[PDB]
Amino acid sequence: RWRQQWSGPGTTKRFPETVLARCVKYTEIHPEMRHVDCQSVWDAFKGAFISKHPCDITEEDYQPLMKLGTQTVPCNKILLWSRIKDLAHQFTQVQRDMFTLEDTLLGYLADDLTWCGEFATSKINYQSCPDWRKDCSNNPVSVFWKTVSRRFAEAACDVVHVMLDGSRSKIFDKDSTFGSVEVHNLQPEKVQTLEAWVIHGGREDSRDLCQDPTIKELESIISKRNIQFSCKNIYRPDKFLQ
Repeated sequence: RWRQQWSGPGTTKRFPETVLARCVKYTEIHPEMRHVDCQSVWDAFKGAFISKHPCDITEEDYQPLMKLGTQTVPCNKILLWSRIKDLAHQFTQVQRDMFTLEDTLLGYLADDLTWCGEFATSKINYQSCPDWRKDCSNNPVSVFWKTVSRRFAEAACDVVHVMLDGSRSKIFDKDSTFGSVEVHNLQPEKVQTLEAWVIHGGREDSRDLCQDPTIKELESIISKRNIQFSCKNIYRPDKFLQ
């Protein structure tokens, strides 16, 4: 017909199968979400982006999926992260009472996947999906992750932790979901402290990264939002205390 070709990779192959299997396994190992009808949430997920131009997806498109995947997690044991998902998921795996976004149903469903649809048809596009900088920044994956990260940050309370990679050029990057969505959606009425865990890395060059200019910038941001800021250098990543 008039198919749109994009500069980014297509939908992950076996995407419906993978999403349904992930939902099954999650409801298995997370009994607090056993009330979930997985076929219905997959229907909501696919209805979010099917038969819609991939560059005009909005948060409301994902609203039905957000309701079937509502998950009130203990708000005082939320672990945010940025650019160190390996170590963050290791921590939540060895200290199984704390949650990352990927430990919730929707994050576990969509983690490491790619998906988009077509405007003229109702089939999932497996050939290409929009590139964020070359095609369009608001696509099914972008809108989904922004929406879910906003709702996950808004649900946090008491002391909220964030894991950060100290080996990055920008330990705190404004152009990340944590910097562009999560820090701005922590509720001052529920959160009193954001605690950064700056994980150390780089064979040599291990000083006090809590004095890094990006950490001071994050501190001023969270302070202007009337939330206390906490920062702790982590020199070697011993989850073997845990």
